Order: sequence, then C-alpha cells, then structure tokens
Amino acid sequence: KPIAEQIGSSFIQHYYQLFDNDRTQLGAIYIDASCLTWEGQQFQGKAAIVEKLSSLPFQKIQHSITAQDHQPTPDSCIISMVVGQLKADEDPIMGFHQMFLLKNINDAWVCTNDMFRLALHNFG
Amino acid sequence: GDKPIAEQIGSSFIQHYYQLFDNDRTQLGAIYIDASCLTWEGQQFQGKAAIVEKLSSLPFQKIQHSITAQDHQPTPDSCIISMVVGQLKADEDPIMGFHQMFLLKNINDAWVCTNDMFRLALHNFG
Repeated sequence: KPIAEQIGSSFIQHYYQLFDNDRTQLGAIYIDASCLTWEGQQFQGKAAIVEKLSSLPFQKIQHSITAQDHQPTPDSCIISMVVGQLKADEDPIMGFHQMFLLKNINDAWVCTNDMFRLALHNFG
Repeated sequence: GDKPIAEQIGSSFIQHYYQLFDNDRTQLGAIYIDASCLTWEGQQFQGKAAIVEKLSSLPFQKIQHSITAQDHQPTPDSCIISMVVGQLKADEDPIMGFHQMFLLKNINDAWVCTNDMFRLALHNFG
C-alpha cells in the first residue's frame, strides 16, 4: 500500500481506538492551531476541541469504519476521509462521515483540520 | 466583518462545482491542475487529464445534486478544506446519499482544487 494509506490508516485506527476507550488522549493528536467542525459548529484550538470531545453526552461509544479514503497533498499533508457507523451507550446505531487533514509536525503526524457529521437520519 | 473567508471561498467553489457537474461536467477540468488528485468510489486518478476522462465517462446522461451539509475551514498552509454531505439523483436511479471532500489552494492568484474525494453511500432505500 502507498505511504499515505499507511500513515492514514494508522492515524484512523489510533483515533477511533482512543475515542472508544480513553478519549482524553485525543488531545495529543491535535496541535494548537487545529480546527474542528463538529455537526456544523466550529471549535478552534486544542483546548476548545478537547473540551468539546470530553463534553459529549455518552459514557460508552464504539465506532466501525465502513470505508476510508487517503490522499497525499502537494504540500506533504495527508487527507483521510471515513464513512462509518457508531453506537453511543444503548441508542440506535448512527452513520457518520469524518474527514481529517494530517501534517507531520516535530516528527509526528498530527491532525490540523477535522470535520465530523452524523448521517442524515431517516427517523428520530 | 461577518461571514468568514474559508466559508465564503469554500461555499462559492461548492456552488460552482455542482452547477458545472449538473450542466456540463466536461468543463470541470478548469478547476483542476496538473498536481490534482481525485479519488472517486475508491479509485485513484492523478492529474487533470486522467480526472477529466474519468468524469466525462461516468454512465449517466442527467444528474442533479443537492447539498444537505457543507463545512469549510482554513488550513495551516493557507489552503481551504471543504466537506460535503448530500444527495443525488442520476437518470432515474434511486436517490443516493454521497460525501465529497475538496482541498483548495491559491496558486498564482487562483483558487484551484488540488485534492478531491467522492464516495457514494453504500446503501439505498427501495
């Protein structure tokens, strides 16, 4: 597999393992200039992002990846786009779309730009 | 001073992109450069000429897209990244959700698409 899929796929396995288990380790994949758009709402900077992810109203969450597309950029970044499904506590499974822009800063691949959206919802 | 620069540039590009796609998709090569990368349904197309041939060959005569959601953010390199979630109706096929991502960059005073990733929904409703 290409190097952008290699890195890409490891990032999203890291990301979803941490979200699902210890999501107070999610701060380490973001820098201070990072931008998160969660369900149309914009959170700027590490502190605002880590506060938004820690405030989410659930105790247990599990994600599954249906498909993941990775691409190199001309400026040496990686774009990772995911389609999947999640189950928060005992609520119905919901679909989700999630997009990540990775940059290698100080010898580590960090997320500068993250956008998340729940699927449409056909009911409820 | 109001609405934000990434949202203005992104949203105008989205608008342009889907009007061209739904009217004449063969004029979509003007938005791409030589370094552009398209991922379409998991398949990987590098460069303008391979992207335009891919786009021109899709097997539909009429398409209509409708954007349910669009999220835009400036990046640290000064690019604009956009994520689109919506629906589409090609020919008389069922309505299908899609998701598309675009990376825009300002090269020689011109907003160009370097990176594009499209993926149809994997399930329908019928």
